[PDB]
Amino acid sequence: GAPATVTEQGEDITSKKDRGVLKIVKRVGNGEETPMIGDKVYVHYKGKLSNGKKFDSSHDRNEPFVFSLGKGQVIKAWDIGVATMKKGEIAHLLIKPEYAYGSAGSLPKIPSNATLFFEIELLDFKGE
Ligand SMILES: COc1cc2cc(OC)c1OCCCCCCOC(=O)[C@@H]1CCCCN1C(=O)[C@H]2C1CCCCC1
Repeated sequence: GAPATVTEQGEDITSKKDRGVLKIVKRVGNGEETPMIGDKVYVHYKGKLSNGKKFDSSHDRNEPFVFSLGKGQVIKAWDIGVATMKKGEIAHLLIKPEYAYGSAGSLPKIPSNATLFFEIELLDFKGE
């Protein structure tokens, strides 16, 4: 599956280099500029738990997911991950619990010490 491929070939984009966030670019973006902290960011995504028991896509809500990058409004893996993306890029991220919902989880939606997988498309990003 795609998460296997990420565990196998994916780049470790953490600072501590602890493999808590692994990344593959699946479709290359355009431009050279990757969003700065504070930028308003527009994405589509598809997410799932490694346990295979919960899925979630922005498309289900029928609109872009929108957030301010680096302002803690998403899990840390997204702040780190999306900051590496270009306009038009699609990436896969595999995420250990320390960069997602930790040992507490977010019950019952995200269980304790869960690993997450996302496919993310970066649509646009604007200066605040
Ligand atoms: C759309 O609903 C949710 C989707 C996720 C997590 C949630 O809260 C814990 C959700 O509930 C309320 C929305 C909160 C959005 C902020 C918290 O979620 C997040 O930071 C990450 C990254 C942005 C997309 C949503 N997200 C999620 O973790 C989803 C998960 C949904 C359950 C499967 C794994 C993904």
